[PDB]
Amino acid sequence: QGITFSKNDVEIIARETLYRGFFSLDLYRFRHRLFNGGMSGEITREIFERGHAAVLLPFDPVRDEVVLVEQIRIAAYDTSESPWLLEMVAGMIEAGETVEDVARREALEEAGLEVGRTKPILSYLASPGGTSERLSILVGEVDASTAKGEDIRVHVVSREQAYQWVEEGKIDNAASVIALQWLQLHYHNLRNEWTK
Amino acid sequence: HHHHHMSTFSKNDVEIIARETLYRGFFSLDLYRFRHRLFNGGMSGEITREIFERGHAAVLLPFDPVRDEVVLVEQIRIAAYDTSESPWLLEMVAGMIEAGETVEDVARREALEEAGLEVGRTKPILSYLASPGGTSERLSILVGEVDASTAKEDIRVHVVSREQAYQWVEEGKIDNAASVIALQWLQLHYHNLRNEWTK
Repeated sequence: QGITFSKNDVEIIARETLYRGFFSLDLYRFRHRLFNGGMSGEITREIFERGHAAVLLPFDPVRDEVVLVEQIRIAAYDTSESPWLLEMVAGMIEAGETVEDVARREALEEAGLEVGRTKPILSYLASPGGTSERLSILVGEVDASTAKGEDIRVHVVSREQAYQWVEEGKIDNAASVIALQWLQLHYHNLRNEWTK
Repeated sequence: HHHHHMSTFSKNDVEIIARETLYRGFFSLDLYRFRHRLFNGGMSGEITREIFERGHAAVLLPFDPVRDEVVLVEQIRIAAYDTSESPWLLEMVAGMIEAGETVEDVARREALEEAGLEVGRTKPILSYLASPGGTSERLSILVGEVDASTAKEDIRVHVVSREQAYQWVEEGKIDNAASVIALQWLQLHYHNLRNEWTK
């Protein structure tokens, strides 16, 4: 048995833009139903609004390799030894675009990769206590030997080593962790489905 | 070309020029202004990024290894509203870390306050950056040994089999990063973890 309430059980009174620049910081003001019946008082939350993203895990099922992109993410600085991260191909979704369209485009522009078949992995909320951001991950069939290079470096690594880097903390951004854990759970069936 | 790993930079390669306050309230928004070294040599032009600063978090996956059960907590996360069927989410126990606190002390406190759980042994799962393009937030996940029989801000406690919780990840019913990461880890490690904590 899962969630109890739906959108009909929340009242969003107003949304105040506290800051607008490249992105926005909004104040949500809302009331919601309580598990023991009744309505909450008025609540406020400061939510970072940056739109939503498409993520592609480029996987070569023949070679059992993945393609990773390395670039600086300055927000990693305070809690990481280096702010250069190994990540999945990703891009923000603009109005009217699909996840698959963005995923395929960025794989070509960021890593020089033609993608064959795709499959959905998962769609997740990055940090629902402070941002609306949702990221939708696909796995994409690639020939990793064709991988080819904001300032990005393209890496080709075995699935085994990439997953080991998740275990060791060398890969530690949510999208990459989720994608590579999924691959560790599904690569046997995937390699069969895509080499059959 | 690409770098095949069968064939780098440090903080010294970053010039943080300024961190400019854009907003200070419950949380803070800062403008990072910086230059960084380029893979082909030299320094970038000036780059600016709007970064949401909300501190860092401890996350606990409460796992009953005798029963093969996990404890979830349900509560509203209004930020989920615009892209979700419901803003009420099934999540891991979690809380923000204050200065001088350990990850594990926050995890234990929240488990006890949030779901009435005493925690026994613990193991780190992993520590991840939620969304490094827009926030500094790091969350450190532990798995904690619990008696799922003792499980009892408006929060509801669910106790489900591990297999059910993982199936809900597959289905999209659990779809917040902390819980997806923790439950995929558990699906990869449960056989050895159960053997270790029932030895």
